[PDB]
Amino acid sequence: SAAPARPAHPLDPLSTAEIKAATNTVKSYFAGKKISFNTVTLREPARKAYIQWKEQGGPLPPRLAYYVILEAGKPGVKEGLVDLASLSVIETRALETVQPILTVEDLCSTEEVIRNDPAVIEQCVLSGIPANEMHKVYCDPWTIGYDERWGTGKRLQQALVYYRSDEDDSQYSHPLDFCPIVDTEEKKVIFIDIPNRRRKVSKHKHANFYPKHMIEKVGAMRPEAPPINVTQPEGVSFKMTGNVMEWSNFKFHIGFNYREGIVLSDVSYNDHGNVRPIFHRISLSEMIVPYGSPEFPHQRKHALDIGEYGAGYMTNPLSLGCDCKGVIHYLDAHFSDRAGDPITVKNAVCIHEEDDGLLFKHSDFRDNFATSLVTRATKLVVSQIFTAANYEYCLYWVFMQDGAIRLDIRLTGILNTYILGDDEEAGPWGTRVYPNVNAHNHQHLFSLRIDPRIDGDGNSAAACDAKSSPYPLGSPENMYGNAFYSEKTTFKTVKDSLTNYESATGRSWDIFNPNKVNPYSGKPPSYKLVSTQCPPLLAKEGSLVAKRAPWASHSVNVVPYKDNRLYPSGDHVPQWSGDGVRGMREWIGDGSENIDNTDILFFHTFGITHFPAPEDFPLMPAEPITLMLRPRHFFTENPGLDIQPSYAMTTSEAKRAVAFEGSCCG
Amino acid sequence: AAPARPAHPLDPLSTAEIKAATNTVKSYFAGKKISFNTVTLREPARKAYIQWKEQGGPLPPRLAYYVILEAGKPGVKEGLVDLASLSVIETRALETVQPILTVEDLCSTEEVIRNDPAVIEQCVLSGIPANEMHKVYCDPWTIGYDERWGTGKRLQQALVYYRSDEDDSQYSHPLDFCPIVDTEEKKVIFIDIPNRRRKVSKHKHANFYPKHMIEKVGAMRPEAPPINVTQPEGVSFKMTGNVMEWSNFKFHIGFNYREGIVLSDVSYNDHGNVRPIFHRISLSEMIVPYGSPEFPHQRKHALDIGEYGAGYMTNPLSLGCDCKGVIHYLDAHFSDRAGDPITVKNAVCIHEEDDGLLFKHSDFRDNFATSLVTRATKLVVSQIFTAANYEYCLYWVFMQDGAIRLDIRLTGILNTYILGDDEEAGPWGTRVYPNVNAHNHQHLFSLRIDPRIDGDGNSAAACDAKSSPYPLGSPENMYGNAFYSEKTTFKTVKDSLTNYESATGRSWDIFNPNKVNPYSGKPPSYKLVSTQCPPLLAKEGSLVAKRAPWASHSVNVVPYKDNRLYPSGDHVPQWSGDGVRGMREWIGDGSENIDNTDILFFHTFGITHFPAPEDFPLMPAEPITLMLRPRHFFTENPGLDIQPSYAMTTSEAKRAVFEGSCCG
Ligand SMILES: [Co+2]
Ligand SMILES: [Co+2]
Repeated sequence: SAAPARPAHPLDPLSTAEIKAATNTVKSYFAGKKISFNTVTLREPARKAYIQWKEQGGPLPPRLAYYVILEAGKPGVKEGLVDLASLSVIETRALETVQPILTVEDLCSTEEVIRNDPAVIEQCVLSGIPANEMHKVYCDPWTIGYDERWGTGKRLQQALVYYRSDEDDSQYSHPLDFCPIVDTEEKKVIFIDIPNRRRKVSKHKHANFYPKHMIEKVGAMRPEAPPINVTQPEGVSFKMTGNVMEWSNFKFHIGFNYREGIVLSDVSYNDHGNVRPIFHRISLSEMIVPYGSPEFPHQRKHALDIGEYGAGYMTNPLSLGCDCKGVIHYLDAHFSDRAGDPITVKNAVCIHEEDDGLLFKHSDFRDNFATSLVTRATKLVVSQIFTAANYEYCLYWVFMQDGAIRLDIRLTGILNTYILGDDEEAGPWGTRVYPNVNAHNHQHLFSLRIDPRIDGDGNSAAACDAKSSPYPLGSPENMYGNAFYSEKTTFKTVKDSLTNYESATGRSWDIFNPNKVNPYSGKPPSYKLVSTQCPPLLAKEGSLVAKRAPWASHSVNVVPYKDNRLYPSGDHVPQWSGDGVRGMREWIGDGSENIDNTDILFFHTFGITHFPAPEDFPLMPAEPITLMLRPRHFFTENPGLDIQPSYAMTTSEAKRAVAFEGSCCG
Repeated sequence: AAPARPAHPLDPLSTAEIKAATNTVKSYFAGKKISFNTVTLREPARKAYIQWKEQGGPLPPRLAYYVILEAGKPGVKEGLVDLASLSVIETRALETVQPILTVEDLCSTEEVIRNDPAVIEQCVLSGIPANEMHKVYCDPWTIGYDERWGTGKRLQQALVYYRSDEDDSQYSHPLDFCPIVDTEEKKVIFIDIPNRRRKVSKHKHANFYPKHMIEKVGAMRPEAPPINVTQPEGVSFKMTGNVMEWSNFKFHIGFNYREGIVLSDVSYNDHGNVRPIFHRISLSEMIVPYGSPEFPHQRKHALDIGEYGAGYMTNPLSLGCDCKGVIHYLDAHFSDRAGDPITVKNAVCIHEEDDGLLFKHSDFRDNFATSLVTRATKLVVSQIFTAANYEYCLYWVFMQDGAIRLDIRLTGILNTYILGDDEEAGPWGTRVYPNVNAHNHQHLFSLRIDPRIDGDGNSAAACDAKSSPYPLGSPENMYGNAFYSEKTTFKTVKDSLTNYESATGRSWDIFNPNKVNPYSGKPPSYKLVSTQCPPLLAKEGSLVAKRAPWASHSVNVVPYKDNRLYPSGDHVPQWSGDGVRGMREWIGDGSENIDNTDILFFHTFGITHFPAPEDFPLMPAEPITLMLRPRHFFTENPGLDIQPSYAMTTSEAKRAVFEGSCCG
């Protein structure tokens, strides 16, 4: 065989050899044409085919690569599939009216283009920067997002322009007032948005943050603190076999791609020999970061970072014991560059276990707590950190010893900033965080995609709302007015599922298997989503934000499963106006399809609303986001009780250590 | 002849001061048979403390508050002792209240019920022979409130259970009936017996020690390889008595019988400018209302802080089990009924822990070679207390961005009641094991903040995210994306009575309207970021809502006055909830000014618990958290002078290794 070796596991990411085999296949299919590679990634097996292979002795699913290419002089993109075993293109089509994810190469070209463009140079000079100082001009290359002057007819970026007095400066204290529009493929500026009110470059010092800058600003650094050292002298408790993790009865596959970053698959829990599925797949599937200044051209700040840049493409190499402290297992990521050659991000994913405080404790007051049992918790963390120009997103998938799974996010990095004139008011749409610096209001919203398989196939979802009894105070049914219950609304059709978090009921959502019954409680096994960082989408209905991110206007969206329903703002996000039946809008359809007791997909919108303050500048302290999926009625008792306690003494042990009798303590 | 004065006016009473106070009170009431219920610091007046600390003012008097009972007299007496003069300076009799139930008060009840003929008869009817009363247990609760007796007797209710062996966890085997006990007479006065009898479960106990687990599931997991934490050069915090200094914070760590940990006089040293933040912060009350309407379960709504005391209930933490790493402990001291000091060793744990990343940024232009990373450390001041079945693990956390957070972990055992073989537990509870009904309930807490944000004269506000009122396609909001934060400053008490609202992602600011941040133009603040804010589910006019007037709003802001600590009143057990006391008194008619003055901010937070079998027989920790974050307090990130874990500038990276981007 001329073909690449098969992977250890059908969900493993393409290897570097597979990537090059796929791009050689595609270049040969398009021989004589000038093409460049935008995406070369695993096309995961169909859900049915994977489960049949894994659990039913079924066929080996074909090993497939999905590609996206551009061709010089042709609009839009072509996409397709390569069958790796046969080195052949098996599906292909041209999409002339979309634009694809912006890769690191696509973006890294823009600053050159603007520094050399005569119209940009003229605007720099009008803004107070001499023409021979263009090396001091920088830009963060953004997708244009959407601009109704061009649609998808050209592939465009917008350059958010800044100035550095010295290369070691943090540029964000010195935005310029104007916004060049760049044709990515022609490498040319095609327009510059210039405000009606000109604001020249700030004359203030840069707002810097390295130690040499801090010594100048505040006089000295704090002395190094005494260390806190973490060691695991007998190694770790988890076991990896390729990308497959085993830890504390969990087993799952750790995948990775250019767009979602980490993808956790085939998640099960070994309940005393009974290996019980939980999720087929869980990942972040899209984001949107909509800014809240209505002034032109700031409507074009609403990056969909996952679909427009890629949480894999943006991911940082983590080594070593700075980002991830302790004893660490790393994974690398592999992509294609534009030439079709593999590229590697070393140490893209960090895996480790950490102390997580107490798992459970109880002591008996009767012998003054001599009867006591204490068990400490350990958590497993699978992490990446990606950089979207100014911001850093730190992602932590956390498994815990009560069977819960949590996603923790920490936001850090730098505020997006725009220039503020000397006498200009930033509010109500932003904050003056430093002289002449306006940090606009914004949200950070994420779409968690869960493909559940709670205790096996055939699942449903529900909203669970705490409610007082409807019977009044002083009735026979509620004499003292204290009765309350959980109202469970099972979603029958897609439209039923379109629901928001509600503080008035402390709403949670269940994902459950209606085919099974817990023998104690009589309720179906479930994982419960406990999530309260669930902002409303503030942009209004019919806005460009709401149209491009149809998923973001509800906290929960549940649709039928179909293969290839990954990305809820569509497969090719940049420059889509938000008009059309694609992504989540397609999957919702008329709202009528069944989602009760079937294969479903559960997409959860969560995140934060950010009103900047000076504490966030020039570099932002981490701000946390979290959500939890908790087993409820899944087990018949606390699943962690077979973990050896940290301390345990029974009543009979404590007695030995020292009419009817009362309490020992009486 | 007086006790030594303490190092600091807010230090808790020493054992010597406790005994000096109870000797003074016994001499004042000479010839009378009295018992001690509470003997605790009466903290200095806020004005007197601040004057002493900051203005060279008078040393405040060192005072003890006491509560006593007298044999044959109703209610309590309470008063103050001036320690320097060994004299009672204030005293009064309150004949129609009942006070906190101490460990001694509660320790007695199981003896009483085991020996009571009517209880023995009910045990026999329930399937337990009369000569097996040593296998009958009860958790002694306050009666909470029962309209048959008011405050006219001091009462407990006994939640009764059965153990087949003393090492069992009893909660799989509740009995069906509820004795009512006169605490001071040590007698059963009544037994609530259900119309439907349910005899004791015949199932095995639902046990959780390793010997039980080996029998149940065959084997324990092997010991996991260790994770070891060491600080070979010591810790970065410094204590001087109860005064903590860490990462520019300075504060006093106090403790009492009722609130447990009390953090006082909290400041941040902003590059030599020592800026107040809070005068006092603590948990001031709780309520844990159950949601079964059936009699007598309406009496399960413990106000654990006011009825038992988070100090009285607190565990000795000794252990590198409860608190892992390099730990500083504090002891707690109280009085017993005889007036002798008692000690709980290792009541408070103090330590620092890694807390992940503080901040990071890298420049894509040189593929992240330009990078700065700084790791975070947190300071944790913790206690764990046991309220019979439940464990409450409390963690006050200071962080290096200037934020303060309170983290709680709930663990221990569900309250359980018996369920008949054919009885449905829902909708008010869950069958978590055969014949075991775990009723629905909430756990609610009242955080009390006495702020001094950047000094004296503070206000509070609700902050609501809102879309612009201008429509999509208007000149003012062409693309429909505009949004802002609507700040509603509370002018009078009534304005402050507000709930968390998911629809606006509501936060609350506590701010100083006399000052202005020179960059943003906004007042310095600490913002309460808190979303675990349940509605009170019990109806208006219910026992629960009347006894916990603070619990029906997420936020209550009132004027400061001295001695406004406890929002369900000073003597909680057996109060019906009728009357103008506690938070109801402090709210008054709602009209008093709370803008730019001395205020108190009481925040209700917690969870609503629908039990599931995972919670049984022993519950995995369930988290609750809230944060108070500086916003417009500093002019830049305050942590930037912490040494990075890693830093490389662009010029350094170039050395190590018009033009475009380096990576182009
Ligand atoms: Co932000
Ligand atoms: Co509970």
